[PDB]
Amino acid sequence: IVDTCSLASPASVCRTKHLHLRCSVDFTRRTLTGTAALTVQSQEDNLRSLVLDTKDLTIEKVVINGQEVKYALGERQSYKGSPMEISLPIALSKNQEIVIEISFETSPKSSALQWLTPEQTSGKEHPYLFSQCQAIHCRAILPCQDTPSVKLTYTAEVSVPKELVALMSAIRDGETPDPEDPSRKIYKFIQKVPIPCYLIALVVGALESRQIGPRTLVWSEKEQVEKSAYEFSETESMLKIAEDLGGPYVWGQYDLLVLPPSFPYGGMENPCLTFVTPTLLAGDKSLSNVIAHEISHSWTGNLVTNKTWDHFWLNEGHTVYLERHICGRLFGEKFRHFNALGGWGELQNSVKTFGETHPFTKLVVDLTDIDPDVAYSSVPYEKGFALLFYLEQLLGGPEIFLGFLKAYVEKFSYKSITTDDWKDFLYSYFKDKVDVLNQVDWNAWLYSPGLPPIKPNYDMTLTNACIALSQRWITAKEDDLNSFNATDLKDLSSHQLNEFLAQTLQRAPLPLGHIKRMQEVYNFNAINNSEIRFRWLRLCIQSKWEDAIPLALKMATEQGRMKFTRPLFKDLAAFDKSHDQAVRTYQEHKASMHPVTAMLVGKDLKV
Ligand SMILES: N[C@@H](CCC(=O)Nc1ccc(OCc2ccccc2)cc1)C(=O)O
Ligand SMILES: [Yb+3]
Ligand SMILES: [Yb+3]
Ligand SMILES: [Yb+3]
Ligand SMILES: [Zn+2]
Repeated sequence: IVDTCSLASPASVCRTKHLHLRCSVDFTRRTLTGTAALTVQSQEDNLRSLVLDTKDLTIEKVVINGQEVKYALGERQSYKGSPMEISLPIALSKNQEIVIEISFETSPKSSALQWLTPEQTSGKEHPYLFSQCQAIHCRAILPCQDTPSVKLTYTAEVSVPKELVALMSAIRDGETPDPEDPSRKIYKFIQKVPIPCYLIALVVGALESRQIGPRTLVWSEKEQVEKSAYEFSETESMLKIAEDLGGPYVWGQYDLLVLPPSFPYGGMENPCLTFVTPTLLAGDKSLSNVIAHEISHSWTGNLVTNKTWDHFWLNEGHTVYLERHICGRLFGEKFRHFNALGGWGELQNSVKTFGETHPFTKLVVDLTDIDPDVAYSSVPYEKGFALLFYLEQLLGGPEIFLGFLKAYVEKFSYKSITTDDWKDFLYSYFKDKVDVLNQVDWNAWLYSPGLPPIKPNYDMTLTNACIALSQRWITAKEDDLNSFNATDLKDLSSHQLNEFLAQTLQRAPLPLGHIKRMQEVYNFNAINNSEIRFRWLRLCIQSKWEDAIPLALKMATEQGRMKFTRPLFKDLAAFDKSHDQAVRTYQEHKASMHPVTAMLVGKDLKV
């Protein structure tokens, strides 16, 4: 299969084996400037020119073997960017490799980067920069074959103001004063494991660290360090469980970076340095499943990688599966089943939101002429997980299926694969059960829109009390309201509180008086746990409670995790009382927002 999201030469023509990156970070001008030395290997005889991906890059020169060579930038093709064709001085034959060094400058409007002014940080004294390349934004930092079908090693030296710290998705390789003059410091990095280019990450800011494990430091601004070190304490014990499930952890260090509130996702599995949203800082470790998730990518995703974005579910379905086994080992099989069932509920929501015949509710998708950031949703996570959970139960239980998963990881490590590679390895591993495998509706699961053709079995132990309470609220009449009491919540974990709200939200609106009484007896306004507050405020807004309007606007703008921010703005726009303020608030904020988030909310709000 070809990668329809890249304009570069396909891996069937040439392959980038290594990147050498030397660049400087300029906050005054909001540019990354430097050279990108690509070691490229030909896959055919008589290769004379190749094409790379770029987006809003300024190219100063292309050097090969000490000399400057010819290159042409084609017309930009919307979200894909502009193809950069490079002429080779000598015609390459199979397995022969050249090193092409490209002098480049990034635009301040790079979709891969957010540049924060000092007022936008916790410290107020220093600026901050962070990248987010997945799915196809690496090209907006430097020219490359921007496709997961290619894996390269890389080494980096980056020059930053000496008061600031730089970190990458690599092993830290020391720091020295920048010899070439300024009171700038230069930081070195090495990534010895080949990775898809979407896993290249950079952060520069006033960073402090704290060690919480033998191979884990936590990084953030000073004011979040102590809280982060506490929140993510369990990290090493999750890594050990993950190593037991997936095989050896090959990356060396597992550091964590806690970004500014505008970081668009819950986390990003950048090798050697996972990124996480500060919205995880609940103060009780209750949102640590996100860490377990990013840890599991150290095998499914980063070692075995989707060959194109059409097969994204391979990355996410398997990682959610491992994530939930980690948490199940830590807190019990009953908790694993509770999280599993909650995930099915999230799938129901996604399918209803898109519509059951919508192409984005298929497991394997076709992103031809679709911006990946627009297609993104929980469908590949939860439909992918549901398929693996169904197969787990079909093939004889978690022990058996986990054996498959480890052999799967071993088999395809360091490779990029398609859904078909996965499936006929499944059939090969389970040759003794092919008759069982032939029972599953593969066409429906892989290719049909909507909910899966069959629902797995879920233990109900921890879910039952959530169902009882949500139903009482959903069906309550006037004479029931006075019976509700804070004692209803007595034996419910925060996880169950969240699930209670999720179930209730599925049936919103509730009558306004009900939602008022709910705050009266449960005081959800006071809970800072982001998942819970998110769903509570959605329920308040969809139920037409005007008092919740400032609370919702505040959460939507004070952080920028798209999971929270997009639906809050969307609920507020749909509420006639808050619509105008919602649009005005977005217009006033969008200049200071992450570029992808700004774009998506603007589409959402239709402005
Ligand atoms: N990878 C991170 C979250 C960030 C992430 O996955 N972003 C991302 C962004 C755009 C993407 O586009 C590809 C795609 C492929 C299939 C369906 C929908 C979207 C895919 C992934 C995590 O799972 O913790
Ligand atoms: Yb210039
Ligand atoms: Yb310049
Ligand atoms: Yb009644
Ligand atoms: Zn993931």
